[PDB]
Parts: sequence; C-alpha cells; structure tokens
Amino acid sequence: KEMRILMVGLDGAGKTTVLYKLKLGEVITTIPTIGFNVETVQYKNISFTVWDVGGQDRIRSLWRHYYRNTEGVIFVVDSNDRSRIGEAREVMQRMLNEDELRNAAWLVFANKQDLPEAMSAAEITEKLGLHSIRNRPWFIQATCATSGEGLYEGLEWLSNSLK
Amino acid sequence: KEMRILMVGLDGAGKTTVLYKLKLGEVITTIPTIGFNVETVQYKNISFTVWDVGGQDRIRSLWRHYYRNTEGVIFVVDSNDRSRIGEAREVMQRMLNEDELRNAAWLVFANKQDLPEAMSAAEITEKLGLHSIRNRPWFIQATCATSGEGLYEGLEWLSNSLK
Amino acid sequence: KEMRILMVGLDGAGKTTVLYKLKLGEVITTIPTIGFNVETVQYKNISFTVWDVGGQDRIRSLWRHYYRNTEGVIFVVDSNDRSRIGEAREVMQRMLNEDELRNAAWLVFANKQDLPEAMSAAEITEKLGLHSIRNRPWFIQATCATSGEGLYEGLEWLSNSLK
Amino acid sequence: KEMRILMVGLDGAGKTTVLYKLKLGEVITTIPTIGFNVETVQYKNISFTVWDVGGQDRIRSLWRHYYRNTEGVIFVVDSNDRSRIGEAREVMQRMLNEDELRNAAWLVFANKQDLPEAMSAAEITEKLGLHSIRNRPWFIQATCATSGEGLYEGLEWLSNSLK
Amino acid sequence: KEMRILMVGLDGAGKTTVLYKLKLGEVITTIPTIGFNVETVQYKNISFTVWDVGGQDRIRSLWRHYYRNTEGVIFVVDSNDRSRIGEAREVMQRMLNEDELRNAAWLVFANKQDLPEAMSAAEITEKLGLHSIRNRPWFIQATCATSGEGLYEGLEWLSNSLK
Amino acid sequence: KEMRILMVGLDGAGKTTVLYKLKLGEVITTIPTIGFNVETVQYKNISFTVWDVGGQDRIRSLWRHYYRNTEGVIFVVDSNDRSRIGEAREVMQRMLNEDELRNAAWLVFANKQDLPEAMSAAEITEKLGLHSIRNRPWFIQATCATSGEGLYEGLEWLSNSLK
Amino acid sequence: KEMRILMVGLDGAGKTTVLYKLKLGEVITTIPTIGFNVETVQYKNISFTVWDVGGQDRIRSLWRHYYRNTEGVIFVVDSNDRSRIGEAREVMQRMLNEDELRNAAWLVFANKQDLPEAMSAAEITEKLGLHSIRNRPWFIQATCATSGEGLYEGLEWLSNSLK
Ligand SMILES: Nc1nc2c(ncn2[C@@H]2O[C@H](COP(=O)(O)OP(=O)(O)OP(O)(O)=S)[C@@H](O)[C@H]2O)c(=O)[nH]1
Ligand SMILES: Nc1nc2c(ncn2[C@@H]2O[C@H](COP(=O)(O)OP(=O)(O)OP(O)(O)=S)[C@@H](O)[C@H]2O)c(=O)[nH]1
Ligand SMILES: Nc1nc2c(ncn2[C@@H]2O[C@H](COP(=O)(O)OP(=O)(O)OP(O)(O)=S)[C@@H](O)[C@H]2O)c(=O)[nH]1
Ligand SMILES: Nc1nc2c(ncn2[C@@H]2O[C@H](COP(=O)(O)OP(=O)(O)OP(O)(O)=S)[C@@H](O)[C@H]2O)c(=O)[nH]1
Ligand SMILES: Nc1nc2c(ncn2[C@@H]2O[C@H](COP(=O)(O)OP(=O)(O)OP(O)(O)=S)[C@@H](O)[C@H]2O)c(=O)[nH]1
Ligand SMILES: Nc1nc2c(ncn2[C@@H]2O[C@H](COP(=O)(O)OP(=O)(O)OP(O)(O)=S)[C@@H](O)[C@H]2O)c(=O)[nH]1
Ligand SMILES: Nc1nc2c(ncn2[C@@H]2O[C@H](COP(=O)(O)OP(=O)(O)OP(O)(O)=S)[C@@H](O)[C@H]2O)c(=O)[nH]1
Ligand SMILES: [Mg+2]
Ligand SMILES: [Mg+2]
Ligand SMILES: [Mg+2]
Ligand SMILES: [Mg+2]
Ligand SMILES: [Mg+2]
Ligand SMILES: [Mg+2]
Ligand SMILES: [Mg+2]
Repeated sequence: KEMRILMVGLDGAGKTTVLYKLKLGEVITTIPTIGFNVETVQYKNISFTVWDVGGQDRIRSLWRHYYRNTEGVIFVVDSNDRSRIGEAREVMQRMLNEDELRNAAWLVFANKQDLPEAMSAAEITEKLGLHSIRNRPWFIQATCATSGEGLYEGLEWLSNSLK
Repeated sequence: KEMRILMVGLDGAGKTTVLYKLKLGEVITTIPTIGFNVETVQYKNISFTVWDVGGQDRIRSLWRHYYRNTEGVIFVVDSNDRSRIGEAREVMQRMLNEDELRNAAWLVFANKQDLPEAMSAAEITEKLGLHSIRNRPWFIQATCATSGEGLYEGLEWLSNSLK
Repeated sequence: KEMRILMVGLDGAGKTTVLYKLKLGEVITTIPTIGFNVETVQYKNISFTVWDVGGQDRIRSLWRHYYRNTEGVIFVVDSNDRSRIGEAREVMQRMLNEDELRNAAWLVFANKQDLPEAMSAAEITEKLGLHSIRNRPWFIQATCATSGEGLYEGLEWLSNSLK
Repeated sequence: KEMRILMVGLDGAGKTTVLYKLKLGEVITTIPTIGFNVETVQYKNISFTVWDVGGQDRIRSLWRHYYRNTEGVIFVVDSNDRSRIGEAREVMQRMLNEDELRNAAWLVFANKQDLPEAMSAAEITEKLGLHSIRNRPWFIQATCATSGEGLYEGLEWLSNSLK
Repeated sequence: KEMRILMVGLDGAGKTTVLYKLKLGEVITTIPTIGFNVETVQYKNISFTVWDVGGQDRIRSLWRHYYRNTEGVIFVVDSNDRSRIGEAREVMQRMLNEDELRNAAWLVFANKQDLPEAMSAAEITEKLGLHSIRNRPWFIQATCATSGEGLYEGLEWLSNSLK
Repeated sequence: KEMRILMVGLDGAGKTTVLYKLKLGEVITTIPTIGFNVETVQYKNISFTVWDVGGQDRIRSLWRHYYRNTEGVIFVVDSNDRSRIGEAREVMQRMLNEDELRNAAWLVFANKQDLPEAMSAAEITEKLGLHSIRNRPWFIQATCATSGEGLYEGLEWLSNSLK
Repeated sequence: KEMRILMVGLDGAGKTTVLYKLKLGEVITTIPTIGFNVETVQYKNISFTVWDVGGQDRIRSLWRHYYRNTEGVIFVVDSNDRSRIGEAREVMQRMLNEDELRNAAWLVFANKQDLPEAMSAAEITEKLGLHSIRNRPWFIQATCATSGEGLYEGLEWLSNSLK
C-alpha cells in the first residue's frame, strides 16, 4: 500500500533519469541535483515514494538526513564508468554499516547498459562485493533508463519486501 | 526452546560458512573474522544462538569472553589441512580444561570433505585424541558446508543435550 | 489412559521401523537415529508415548536422560545378527541395574523373524539371560516390523502393567 | 546409601579403565594417571565414590593422603604381568599394616583375564598371600574391564560391608 | 552501547585524518592539533567517542589528562617515517607503563601504506616491540586514511573488548 | 581452591615463557627478568598463583623474600645447557636446606627438550641428585614451553599436594 | 605502595636529568643544583619519592640531612669522566659506612653510555669496589638519561626491596 525508497549513487549515474522515466515515462533533460527530488509512483497497487538526491562529493555528506524510515535503497552505478567503480564500492560499504538502514532492502541498478563498453551485472556484482552482504536482502538488475529496460523489474523485486 | 552455542576452530576452517549456510541456506563470500558474528537458527522447535569467532592467533586469546553460559561448542577442523592438525589438538585440549566450559557438549565438524585429499573422521578422531574425553559428551560429524552435508545432523545431536 | 515407553536396542535392530509401523501403518525408509523420535499411539483406550533413540555407540551413553518417569521399556534385538547378541546382553544387564528403571516393565522384540537365519525367541531368551530377571516383570515376543506381526501383541502385554 | 572406595595397584593394572567402565559403560583411551580421578557410581541404591590414583613409583608415596575415611579398597593386579606379582605383594602387605585402613574391606580385581597367558585367581590368591589376612574381610574376583566381566560382582560384594 | 577511545601518536601520523574519515567520510585538509578534537562515531550499534590529541613534543606531556576512564587506545604510526620509529617506541613503552591505562585495549594503525616506501605491519610489529606486551590485549592493522582501508577493521576489533 | 607457587631456576631456563604459556597460551617475546612477575592460572578448579623471578646472579640473592608461605616450587632447568647443570645443583641443594621451604613440594621442569642435544629427564635426575631428597615430595617432568608439552602435567601433579 | 629514594653522585653526573626524564619524559635544560629537588613518580603501582641533591663539594656535606628514613639510594656516576672515578669511590665508601643508610638498597646508574669513550658497567663495578659490598643489596645498570635507556629498569629493581 505504501513504501519509501532512497535512490543514491555517484554523480552521472542516472538517478534523476530513472525517477522521471518511472514517473512520467519520458526522458527529460537534466541538471545536476544540488538539492533533492521526491516523487510518488504507483505500481502493483503499491505507491513507492522515491527520494532522488545528489551525488556530488559535497552532497554525499547530506544523505544521512534521509536514511531514517527508509524501507528500500536503490544504488545506481554507471557501468561505462569503470574508473569510479572503487569509489562506489567505498560509498556502498560505508552506507551498509549505518544502523538507520539496518533493515533496508538493497537494489542495484547497473545503468547505461546500452553503451558498447558497458560492464556486465556479474562483473559489477564481483567488483562491488555484493556477495559479502549477509545482514540484508539484495538484488542487482541491468537497466537502460533511456529505454526503460529493467526499471519496472526493480520495483517488482522491491515489492517482495513489502511491510 | 533455547540453546547457546560457540563455534570455534582455527583460521580457514569453515565456521562463518557453516553459520551462514545454516541461517541463510546459501554459500556467501567471506572475509576474515576479526570480531564476531552471532545468529539465531531454528530447528526442531529449538532456537540455537550461534556465536562464530575469529581463529587468527590474535583473536584466539579473546575466546574466553564467550565461554560463560555456553551450552554447546562446535569445533570446526579443516580436513585438507593435515599440517595444522596438531595445533588444533593443542587448542582443543587447552579449551577442554577450562572450568567455564565444564558441562558444555562437544561437537566436531570435520569440514572440507568434498576435497580429494580430505582425511576421514576416524583419522581425525585419532589425531585429535577425542576418545581421551571423559568428563564430557562428544561427537564428530563429517561435513561439507558448501553443500550443507552433515550440518543439520550436528544440530540434531546438540538437541540431545537440551536443558 | 496414559503410559510412557522407551524403545532401545543396538543399531540396526528395528526400533524406528517398529515405531512408525505402529503409528502410521506403513514401512518407511530410515536414516540412522542420531537424536530421538517421539510418537503417541492409541490402542485399547490407552495412549502410549514411545521414545525411540539411537543405538550407535556414541548415543548409548545418552539414554540416561530418558530413564526417568519411564513406565515400560522395549528392547529390540536383531535375530539375524547372531554375532552381537553378547553386546546386547551387556547393554541390557547394565540397564537393568539402573535405579531409575526400577519398576519398569520389560518387553523384548526379537525382530527380523522373516529372515531365514533368524534365531528363535527361546534361543534369545537363553542367550540374553532373561530368566535371571527377578525384580521385574518381563516378556519376549517374536516380530516382523515389515509385516506388523507381533507388534500389537506387545502393546497388549504392556497394558497388563498399567497404572 | 553411601560408601567410599580407593582403587589402587601398580602401573598398567586397569584402575582407570575399570572406573570408567563402571561410570560410563565404554572403554576409554587412557593416559598415565599422574594426579587422581574421582567418580560416583550408583548400584543397588548405593552411591560408591571411587578414587583412582596413580601407580607410578613416584605417586605410590602419595596414596597416604587418601587412606583416611576410606571404607573399601580395590587392589587391581595385572594377571599377565607375572614378573611384578612380588612388587604388588610388597605394596599390599605394606598397605595392610597402616592403621588408617584398619577396618577397610579388601577386594582384589585380578584383571586382564582375557589374555591367554593370564594367571588364575587361585594362583594369585597364593602368590599374594591373601589367606594370611586375619584382621580384615577380603575377596578376590576375576575381571576383564574391557568386557565388564566381574566388575559389577565386586561392587556387589562391597555392599556386604555397608555402614 | 558506548566506548571511549584515545587516538595518539607522533606528529604527522594521521590521527585527525583517521578521525574525520570515520566521522564524515571525506578527507579534510588539516592543521596541526594544538588542542584536542573529540567526535562520536556509531558502528555495530556501538558509539565510540574518540579523542584525537596533539603529537608535538609540547603536547605529548598533556596526554595524561585523558588517560582516565579510557577503554581503548589507538596508536597511529607513520610507516614512511622510518627515522622516528624509535621515538614512537619510546613513547609507547612509556605509556604502556602508566597505571591509568592498565586495562586499556591497544590498537596500532600503521598508516600511510599507500606510499611506496611504506614498511610492513610485521616490520613495525618487530620494531615497536609489540610481542613484548603481556598485560594487555593488542592488535595491529595496516591502513590508508585517505582511502579508508583498514579503518573500519580497527573499530571492529575494539568491539571485542566491549564492556 | 588456592595454591601458591614459586618458579625459579638459572638464567635462560624458561620460567617466564612457561608462565605466559600457561596464562595466555601463546609464546611471548621475553626480556630478562630483573624484578618479578606474578600471575594466577586456573586448572582443575584450583587457582595457582605463580611468582616468576630472576635468575641472574644478582637476583638469586633476593629469592628469600618469596620463600615464605610458598606451597610449591618449580625449578626450571635448561637441558641443552649441559655446562651449568652443576651450578643448578648447587642452587637447588642450597634452597632445599632453607627452613621456610620445609614443607614445599618440589617439581622440576627439564625444559628445552625440543632441542636435539637435550638431555633426558633421567640424566638430569642423576646429575641433580634428586633421589637424595628425603624430607620432601618431588617430581620431574620433561617439557617444551614453546609447544606446551609437559606443562599441564606439572600443575596436575602439584594438585596432589593441595591443602 | 610507597618508597623513598635518594639520588646522589658527583657534579655533572646526570641526577636532575634522570629525575625529570622519569617524571616528565622530556630532557630539560639544567642549572647546577644548589638546593634540592623532590618529585614523585608512579610505576608498577608504586609511588617512588625521589630526592635529587647537589654534588658540588659544598653541598656534599649536607646530604646527611636526607639519609634518615631513606629506603633506597641511586648513585649516578659519569662514565666519560674517567678522572673522577676515584673521588666517587671515596664518596660511596664513606656513605656506605653511615648507620642511617644501614638497610638502604644500593643502585648505581652508570650514565652517559651514549658517549664513545664511555666505560663499561663491569669496568665501573671493578673501579668502584662494588663486590666488596656485603651488608647491603646492590645493582648496577647502564643508562642514557637523554634517551631513557636503563632508567625504568632501575626502578624495576628497586621494587624487589619493597616494604
Ligand atoms: N547514453 C545513455 N545515457 C544515460 C543513461 N542513463 C542515464 N543517462 C544519461 O547520463 C547523464 C547523467 O544522468 P543524470 O540522471 O542527470 O545524473 P544523476 O544520477 O542525477 O547525478 P547528478 O544529478 O548528481 S549529475 C544524463 O545526460 C542522462 O541522460 C543510459 O542508459 N544511456
Ligand atoms: N572447497 C571447499 N571450501 C570450503 C568448505 N567449507 C568452507 N570452505 C571455504 O574455505 C574458505 C574459508 O572459510 P571461512 O568460513 O571464511 O573461514 P573461517 O572459519 O571463518 O576462519 P576465519 O574467519 O578466521 S578466515 C572459504 O573460502 C570457504 O568458502 C568446503 O567444504 N569445501
Ligand atoms: N528384512 C527385514 N528388515 C527389517 C526388519 N525390521 C527392521 N528392518 C530393516 O532393517 C534396517 C534397520 O532398521 P532401523 O529401524 O532403521 O534401525 P534402528 O533400530 O532405528 O537403529 P539406528 O536408527 O541406530 S540405525 C532397516 O533397513 C529396516 O527397514 C524385518 O523384520 N525384516
Ligand atoms: N587386553 C586388555 N587390556 C586391558 C584390560 N584391562 C585394562 N587394560 C588395558 O591395559 C592398559 C593399561 O590400563 P590403565 O587403566 O590405563 O592403567 P592404570 O591402572 O590406570 O595405571 P596408570 O594410570 O598409572 S598407567 C590400557 O591400555 C588398558 O586399556 C584387559 O582386561 N584386557
Ligand atoms: N599520502 C598520504 N597522506 C596521509 C595519509 N594519512 C594521513 N595523511 C596525510 O599526512 C598529513 C598529516 O596528517 P595529520 O592528520 O594532519 O597529522 P596528525 O596525526 O593530526 O598530527 P598533528 O595534528 O600533531 S600535525 C596530512 O597532510 C594528511 O593528509 C596516507 O595514508 N597517505
Ligand atoms: N628453542 C627453545 N627455546 C625456549 C624453550 N623454552 C624457553 N625457550 C627460549 O629460551 C629463551 C629464554 O627463555 P626466558 O623465559 O626468557 O628465560 P628466563 O627463565 O625468564 O630467565 P631470565 O628472565 O633471567 S633471562 C627465550 O628466548 C625462550 O623463548 C624451548 O623449549 N625451546
Ligand atoms: N651527552 C649526554 N649528556 C648527559 C647525559 N646524561 C646527562 N647529561 C648531560 O650532562 C649535563 C649534566 O647533567 P646534570 O643533571 O645537570 O648534572 P647533576 O647530576 O644534576 O649535578 P649538578 O646539579 O650538581 S651540576 C647536562 O648538560 C646533561 O644534560 C647523557 O647520557 N649523554
Ligand atoms: Mg540527479
Ligand atoms: Mg570466520
Ligand atoms: Mg532408529
Ligand atoms: Mg590410571
Ligand atoms: Mg592532528
Ligand atoms: Mg624470566
Ligand atoms: Mg642536579
């Protein structure tokens, strides 16, 4: 009936694009997210309330204001960006150790799969150290926010962890 | 209705893998256990509370904090490691002489039986000097935490020593 | 109205098979009994609560936990196994000297009579030294748990020692 | 209701094996007894408290600490060891002259009768000079601690000298 | 639930950087620590209260004000600085002899491992004389405060010595 | 319930190593013992309080401060050091004639048996003139403090002389 | 718990430097000691109260005011000063004959060992006639107050003569 979500990731990942592809159905032009966007999207008789936030180094320290009462998390990672996959691992291993996100479900959108140099979801699952997760449910999906592929299959998995 | 367990052993044995094969049912990737893990698993209307600890030489001296109120012990030994079977014997003969574990039940998981060079449970029973045990109930089971074999047959024996 | 029973014996005897031939009516496939099974069976307006236990050498030392409040005992002996009839005699003469089983009724299921090499109930009565019993009522019945023969004639005798 | 016993003898006799055949029912592996073992065993509504001690030449001088308040003594002699039957005679004639064991009952376990070269209980009764005993009740029984033969027939005789 | 920590070391080690890498997650620019910094960081449902202090020769004499009620100590040593490893040994052997830190747990951050000329944790364990510690638990971890490596594995070990 | 011990010997013997192998279970690096170390170790429901002291010629004259109220003595002798076995004999024959140690139990740890040139416990028993002891109980055990062999068999013998 | 000490010696030896290396941990600049300095230093749960005095020829006659109630003495000798080793011998042989220092423990700090021309502790032990001491415990340690070497090993020996 209701669910709260927090979309996060590094800069350039695709968070805003994913959100406004789910909410509107169209690919909008984007500006860097200094503040935050919040939007409700309905699916399977469930109303997800997604909070997209900034990924710039200066806003990554303000994500803590949103950890509270968060039932799911969506970590978006740019697959073409193979040089920052270590920074994302640091961020995610730091945010998995926070106690406010202790029960949160973990979903990972490996975005930008339409690009030729994109890296597979298994290569990302290995590079991010996702099998090391033990206190938490987790899942990884390959997406293309510009085409909508894999986006409605993530909200479908998040439904498993309802209530 | 309840029971407390302490899983111990040398490094590389299989303690964490056993615990999260009982708790989750899947084989997780692992990191060395510097601290401790604690997990409750239900079976036969009994809720075992297992404490997995480190086996590095530096943490083997911190096991004493957990001996108290411990009703069962699970000593995991790597069978393929035939060069450290003497060190495990030292550790176990030292920990059998402690007075806090005076009534504790003893179970021995001879793990890594899937490997070709693995050593039989009787060869381990002879090398560990288990028949020398007289103040304590004891039992040895051959396992394969990656496949789950022999794991639910140890919790089954630990039930004999309930209450 | 009620009665408590303890089924015991060596390994391979037929305890589990007897129990789940009385309770279900079918011959189940079996695994070695590491722990214990407990089942209530009704007959002649009496509800027998049978506790089947392991016979492996390592579990024969845990039978003492069950001697208390036990009103009848059922010693199952494999008749085809003519090489272990001395070990069973040792076990039974040891367990007849325990003071918790001081008033318990003794029944002996000489099982596996369907086999050609099976030994008669009188040969077993002589080999087990059953006439030497003087502080206790006793009885010996020839059975075939696979066919149910002689099983309902043992519960019938146990009724004699009700209340 | 209660009784105190002191099991003694030379090294290699079978004291520890006898004790943990009476207490557990199984034949344990053994280490030389440097200190002492103490165990309570129930039989015929009597709780014997047996103290098994070392037989090495260096511990034979520490037996005096246990003579006090001792109501029965069990001298175990290896029958196969026909070369040390004189040393045992010396030890026993010395310990029969002590005034703390003035009323103690004497029992003699001629152990290791399963061996082919074993010597009869009458040959031992002659070699040990047991008929020379006049201030004391005495008895000699032929045993086999590995099989339990003759062990429960000694505790049965010790009951004669209760209270 | 709570724990008090004292981070100390020589000048240039990395104490402030470690503290504000644990607390904020970012590498801050630094000024010499004339006074003291104090910050609470949460991890594993535990709230560590860390006190970072100066290492200049003039402030090393004011550390005594903080020894009291200190449950853990974190000695940070610059590995690249191979010319001052003797001065750190002097400081640490002096501060191990103080009676206010009598029960304190010892952790050693061998920092600046990202530098090519860095010295291994075992070379430091030998140069600092850490095996000579006998009245105290101790542990040594290799770190890189600029990248966060090895920092959350020290707070994990400090949890072993809780309460 | 309690017992007081004094570990003594020449320099290089293994006293400190033995003590902190019993207390911690690990082989620590060592410095010459100028003062004294004191540690309590529990075993068999007994709490031995061991006082390890220096063996340098200058501290051998300060052992007298500890003779009082000493219930056991542990003389450690280096077996590889076959050139100082006469000096140890002098020291031990001098300290056996003191009246404060009149009732003390004597134990001798012939240490460093892992070395190839080590001398047997009987050769040491002959060289030290241990059979000449008549006013005192005594015992000699062969050890290897680095491996723990023979160490828990000495505390086991010291229990014989309790209270 | 408490102990009183008197540090003495010739001029230029290192008394003040030793005292304020023990008390503060730093090497202070110094002025000739016309009067006296007094400082308490804690170590091994003992609070030594050290009195450093002048060594000028005019103050060497005022040391008598401090001999009373003195439990230990620390004679500091400059090793580089090989021309005044006879004057120190005179002073020490005079102060050993005083009856107020009749039970005092003797410690000798052979300081300034960092200098190349320094003389060994055995050469000093021979030149000072220390083996001639018979009514007193004594000890000699080689130091370097500028580096702290050998200073905490003297207070460690002084603990032997506590109470
Ligand atoms: N070619 C391609 N571009 C994508 C894809 N997904 C997202 N993008 C594009 O990549 C750019 C970055 O996406 P954007 O949503 O603006 O970043 P962000 O996640 O919000 O992070 P920021 O707000 O801090 S800059 C955008 O131009 C967006 O259109 C994809 O699947 N393929
Ligand atoms: N091939 C094989 N590997 C096994 C088996 N059981 C456990 N392991 C593997 O052996 C490795 C060590 O197991 P692990 O559980 O991490 O050690 P530990 O007992 O926790 O000890 P540590 O935490 O101090 S490193 C792991 O890679 C694990 O997957 C087995 O039965 N077969
Ligand atoms: N041919 C034949 N097999 C029998 C008979 N009674 C029991 N068994 C068989 O003998 C085997 C052993 O019986 P089982 O009940 O499993 O042993 P147990 O008494 O439980 O002892 P355990 O659990 O310690 S292995 C089984 O395969 C069982 O089916 C019989 O009358 N005839
Ligand atoms: N073959 C055979 N061995 C026996 C018998 N009784 C005891 N033993 C064996 O003889 C050996 C010595 O028995 P043990 O109990 O250990 O000596 P002890 O009486 O305790 O004396 P010790 O402790 O000073 S070494 C053991 O290996 C034991 O198993 C027997 O009846 N037959
Ligand atoms: N290259 C590199 N620099 C590091 C590392 N860890 C810390 N530092 C850097 O070394 C410098 C000293 O660290 P800093 O934290 O300021 O010293 P301090 O421990 O606080 O001691 P002080 O305050 O008395 S000056 C800083 O410029 C810091 O950024 C590292 O792992 N690699
Ligand atoms: N190879 C070997 N070394 C041993 C053994 N037992 C003790 N040692 C080693 O011999 C050395 C001396 O032992 P140590 O305990 O320091 O002397 P001590 O008895 O305390 O006497 P001291 O303090 O006056 S120097 C140490 O390096 C120790 O590790 C052994 O069994 N084998
Ligand atoms: N190079 C070197 N100098 C030392 C050492 N120990 C002490 N000193 C130095 O020698 C000088 C004399 O030491 P000091 O403590 O002032 O003399 P004193 O013992 O107090 O005697 P006084 O007060 O009557 S002048 C000082 O400059 C001191 O720093 C050492 O180990 N090496
Ligand atoms: Mg955005
Ligand atoms: Mg682990
Ligand atoms: Mg069964
Ligand atoms: Mg024995
Ligand atoms: Mg700083
Ligand atoms: Mg020592
Ligand atoms: Mg001065």
